Amino acid sequence: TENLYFQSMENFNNFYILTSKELGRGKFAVVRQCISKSTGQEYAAKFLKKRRRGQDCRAEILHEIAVLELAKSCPRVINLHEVYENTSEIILILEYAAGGEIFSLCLPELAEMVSENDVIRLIKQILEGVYYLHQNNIVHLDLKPQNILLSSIYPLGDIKIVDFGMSRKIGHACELREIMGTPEYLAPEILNYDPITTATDMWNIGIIAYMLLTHTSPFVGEDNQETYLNISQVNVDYSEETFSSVSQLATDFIQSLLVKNPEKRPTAEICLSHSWLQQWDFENLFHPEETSS
Ligand SMILES: CN1CCN(c2ccc3[nH]c(-c4c(N)c5c(F)cccc5[nH]c4=O)nc3c2)CC1
Repeated sequence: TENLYFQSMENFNNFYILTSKELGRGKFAVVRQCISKSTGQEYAAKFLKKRRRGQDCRAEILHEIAVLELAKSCPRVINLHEVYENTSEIILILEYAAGGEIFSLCLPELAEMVSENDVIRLIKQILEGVYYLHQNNIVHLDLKPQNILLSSIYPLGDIKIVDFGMSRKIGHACELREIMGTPEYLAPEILNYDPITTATDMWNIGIIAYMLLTHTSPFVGEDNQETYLNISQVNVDYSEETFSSVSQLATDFIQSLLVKNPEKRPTAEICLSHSWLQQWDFENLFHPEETSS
């Protein structure tokens, strides 16, 4: 039956070799490192299954590629290089991010806390990306720490937002796919079936900052029941033990985002002006208001 649209699998295997480094696996998706045979350049090949739960999902995948294509120009978003297709898969040849997931910097078992300088930088960069997406009426809707990557870890590199499979336009219906995300990263409005808002992304940015500063998930519980209660009650550990080494300004940033009412959360643009993220690079010469004149 189906005619293929994208570049042939025979061309894929001619131009690239897969490496033994599997990068991620989900129910309908596998990501594996590959190398260009001609240049030696590394990429991440994302293999997306077209058939899902009975459904022909090529239209969905095409939409995901449209979104990636629009957002390509923003350096905080992962870059799409090529697309290939075979009987069962559409394969995205994406930018390789050698640092892996920002989640690795949030793990309880990591001993080194990332410096405040670094957390500030990383949050700024994530906000720049989200600002760009929101300016183009794209809500990501799955901004879990596993979907933000780093270009390197030694030294600490730059941010790349990935995985636009849940992304929608502003004010689209909160449907069966939304209410099925990762339970601990879902916003209150998602649980309560309110429509999609840019504010949902901002809540997720609150979580990322909390996780970078405390190495603890703010809402996960005993069970998913307690997770959902924690989300809907907005029950967050701000205790002095957890926050003794976290600045007030960072606390303020998180608290202004982790609020039940999506309309009270500031926009990406306003967040970029937050006092917390205003930092002078000590290597630059500051030019004060009182001039030599
Ligand atoms: C020592 N180091 C630790 C981190 N290590 C690592 C682990 C997992 C990683 N995943 C990706 C990756 C994607 N998962 C990915 C995507 F899911 C969508 C779009 C583009 C992507 N590009 C990627 O590069 N890089 C990783 C590096 C490399 C070795």
